[PDB]
Amino acid sequence: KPKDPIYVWAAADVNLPGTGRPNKSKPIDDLLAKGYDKGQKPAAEEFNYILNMSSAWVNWIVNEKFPELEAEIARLLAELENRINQQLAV
Amino acid sequence: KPKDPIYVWAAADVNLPGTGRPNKSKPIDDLLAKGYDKGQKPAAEEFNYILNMSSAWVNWIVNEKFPELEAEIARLLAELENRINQQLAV
Amino acid sequence: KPKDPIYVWAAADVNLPGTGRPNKSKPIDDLLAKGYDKGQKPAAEEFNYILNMSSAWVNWIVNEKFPELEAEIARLLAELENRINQQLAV
Repeated sequence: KPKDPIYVWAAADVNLPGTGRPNKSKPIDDLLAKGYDKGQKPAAEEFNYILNMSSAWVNWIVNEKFPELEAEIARLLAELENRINQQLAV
Repeated sequence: KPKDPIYVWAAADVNLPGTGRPNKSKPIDDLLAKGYDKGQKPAAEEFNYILNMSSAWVNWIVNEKFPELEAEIARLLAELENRINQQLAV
Repeated sequence: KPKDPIYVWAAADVNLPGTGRPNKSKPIDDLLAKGYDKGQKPAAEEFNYILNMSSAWVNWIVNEKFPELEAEIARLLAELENRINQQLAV
């Protein structure tokens, strides 16, 4: 419904001149459980990684899982109807 | 399961008092491809837009897609049963 | 499919080490409808809360809601097939 195609944040993986490191790095699990506090300022890698997570997975849900699922349910119904059709034919 | 309803971030589409410009804007594609670096700094518009997109798509998945998919699933089976039972009665 | 095994951000619910307040808090709807404006100072509370909401709602859908729907589809199809099989056997 929303009028903008889902854009995956930091889709590409590359080195940044500022850091020299990959654009995305996994936050340490301590931070994942805890989060930030006043005074902390995020590192770019963790920010990019989190946004890429939350965008790529929504993209997957919308464009891969569902288009698969409607097709699968339709095919299931069609095959059940077909089987009952051979059963009736006799 | 999550315990609270899913609110949208920056739901409204209005000119901010501080800026006088729309509260949301698409980040430039180049920035999406790589994300922020050490020196680069976030703008308010992009920051709001990312979260708004995430929350809106989460709404569209949860409160819209599954209910209508379930309704379609029920309807398909009902129509198939009706079609079969017509012939069976015949 | 995404390679990331999604994780819940700020999954732990405890007061901040440097501040007695909780690590998460729902932003006032006033801000939710508008979004951060120029010169505002984001607080870790709201960022953590929104990330928690997004991550939890993503993983719930990914890991629970889809298997449930698939199981329901399978059971419905099996039972529907069985009904007509029995009736045609009669």
